[PDB]
Amino acid sequence: WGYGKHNGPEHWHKDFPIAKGERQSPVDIDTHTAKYDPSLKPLSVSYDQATSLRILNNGHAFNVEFDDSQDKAVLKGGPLDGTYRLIQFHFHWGSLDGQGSEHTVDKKKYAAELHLVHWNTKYGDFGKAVQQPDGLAVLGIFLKVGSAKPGLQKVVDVLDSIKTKGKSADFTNFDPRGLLPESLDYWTYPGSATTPPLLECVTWIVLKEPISVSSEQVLKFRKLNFNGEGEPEELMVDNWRPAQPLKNRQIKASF
Ligand SMILES: [Hg+2]
Ligand SMILES: [Hg+2]
Ligand SMILES: [Zn+2]
Repeated sequence: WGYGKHNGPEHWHKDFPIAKGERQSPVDIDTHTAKYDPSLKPLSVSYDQATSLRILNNGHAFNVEFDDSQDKAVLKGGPLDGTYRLIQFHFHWGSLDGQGSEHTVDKKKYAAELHLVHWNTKYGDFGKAVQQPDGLAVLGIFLKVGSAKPGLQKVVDVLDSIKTKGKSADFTNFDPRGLLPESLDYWTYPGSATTPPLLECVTWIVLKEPISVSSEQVLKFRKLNFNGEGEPEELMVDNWRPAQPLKNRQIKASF
């Protein structure tokens, strides 16, 4: 599986039949049909004690890993019940500025989309979390091309070090608070992981407010390889899944 013409999203069903499941993600967020739910509590993001460990190219994106052996970096509140721990974050991007995000708003596509992945602690480990309908919580933030994002530069600069598939680099003392928008207003719906095994375990939390990044920062993302070192070069671009049928589900808004 990949994002090419021969192994792209359109082929994934063959290997993972859940691909045409009931609660697949990403989806289009129709701002007029979303339901304002007054019963939604404000999100609670506690990342002051986060411990970053490393970054690695997994061949489909780059992951920034965190120490999730304790309640160091947690998400709670909003539509959630219990504490969810930060395990990693990654992005999806395009080949051009006009495409890149997974989720869309009124059919609008963003340059990229950041995913902060968290697992429900009542389940003890990530691996067991992905066996539950409420096992994960992903915070999705959109990136638009404008001003440079100070807080993202630490990541941009290291990309040179993890150019091909399978490379990793120590990546400590990275503060994820630098990537969050000013406002925490959001839409939420039940879905799935957006990459194989596409398991339907996620409560999606998509922030209304985008963060801006500069042209040069996104340009660096586009310099990554899908391929392993010493192999034909294939630029890591358009590593996004197209929107999936909502299928009855209701998207709720906290505003
Ligand atoms: Hg999953
Ligand atoms: Hg699940
Ligand atoms: Zn993702």
